Amino acid sequence: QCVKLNDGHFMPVLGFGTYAPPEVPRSKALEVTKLAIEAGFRHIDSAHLYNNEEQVGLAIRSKIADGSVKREDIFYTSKLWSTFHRPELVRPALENSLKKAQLDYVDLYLIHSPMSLKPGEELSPTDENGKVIFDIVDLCTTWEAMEKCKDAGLAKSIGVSNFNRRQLEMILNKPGLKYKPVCNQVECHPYFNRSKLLDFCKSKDIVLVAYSALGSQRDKRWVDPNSPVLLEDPVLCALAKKHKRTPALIALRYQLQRGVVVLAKSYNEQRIRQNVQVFEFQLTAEDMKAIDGLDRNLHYFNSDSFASHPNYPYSDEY
Ligand SMILES: NC(=O)c1ccc[n+]([C@@H]2O[C@H](COP(=O)([O-])OP(=O)(O)OC[C@H]3O[C@@H](n4cnc5c(N)ncnc54)[C@H](OP(=O)(O)O)[C@@H]3O)[C@@H](O)[C@H]2O)c1
Ligand SMILES: C[C@]12CC/C(=N/O)C=C1CC[C@@H]1[C@@H]2CC[C@@]2(C)[C@H]1CC[C@@]2(O)Cc1ccccn1
Ligand code: NA
Ligand code: NA
Ligand code: NA
Ligand code: NA
Ligand code: NA
Repeated sequence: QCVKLNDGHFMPVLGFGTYAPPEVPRSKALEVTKLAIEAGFRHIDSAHLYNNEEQVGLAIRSKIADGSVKREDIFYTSKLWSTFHRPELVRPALENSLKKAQLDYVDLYLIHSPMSLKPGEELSPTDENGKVIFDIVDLCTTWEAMEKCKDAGLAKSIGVSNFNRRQLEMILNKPGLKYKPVCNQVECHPYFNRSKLLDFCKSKDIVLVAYSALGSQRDKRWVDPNSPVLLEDPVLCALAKKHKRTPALIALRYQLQRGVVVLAKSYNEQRIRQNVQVFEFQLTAEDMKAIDGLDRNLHYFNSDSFASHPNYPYSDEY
């Protein structure tokens, strides 16, 4: 179950989310990425920022060498981190990810975020008060360096993440554009369903890829503990009982039926195997309408640090 991207490549519509907080041992990413592949995940979502490409790569190499899958059956995503937006930094950043993952190419390379940061050793470069230092980079120059990565065969497809409509339009209207972004990977779940941005992406043949589709890991440093807990939503819970599924499976199936490509992070063997059950059942039109009604424009991730960035994607909300 794949979608045709606007460059003619194919993306599986269910993806495995590999981010775990830093407190989780790096060994787990190797263990659960192999379990995800065993359960039937073929789209694997990673990034420089996640500090796991060595382990995710090794799980992929392992399941190819064990005869479970071939390289072409796996759809591997990496992401260019915000310290590597300056165009001369882009290709060495991809080559560094390919070296860590020990893959020859990624299926998909994203601009992780439009919010450029100062280059350096540090992935979060901070001043004396822990205030992050921003960089002013025309992301069209970043996009041209991504396009060269595709021409070099190092990335099959290129796309973006955390972009709003205005920032997508900046790439779509770039003079001499060669490659449209195949996708925009954004926060998307029933409390933030991104219906308008979804329609916009559909009209431009850009796939919306949902992250935090199960309501995020609710890490204290990023997510207000007072925020409503998606998987305890009474409507999701009532729909789970109706279908004899789980709230997680309702939330994933919602995304599939609205033409969204959905990620699902789990480090738990039972839940990893449960999540592939999304292909096994259907929501009614009335079920879809009830989930649509849960929308509240709630982004789980907040940063007053990034709120002030010129490229803050939520920047003109109020
Ligand atoms: N582009 C970006 O800026 C960005 C940002 C954030 C994330 N991402 C990507 O998107 C992925 C997923 O988003 P996320 O990390 O926020 O997590 P998520 O997919 O919203 O999942 C949140 C939590 O749901 C639990 N869960 C999973 N399956 C379940 C099931 N069947 N029943 C009950 N609970 C279940 C997991 O806990 P257990 O592990 O205990 O099962 C997980 O911690 C990330 O891993 C990452 O790859 C991208
Ligand atoms: C650390 C983090 C939260 C936990 C997690 N769970 O899977 C995964 C990640 C990795 C990506 C991070 C994210 C936090 C927010 C980051 C840093 C983002 C990238 C770019 C972004 O600035 C996007 C943004 C969004 C909302 C408000 C302000 N900024
Ligand atoms: Na991410
Ligand atoms: Na515009
Ligand atoms: Na929050
Ligand atoms: Na906002
Ligand atoms: Na404002």
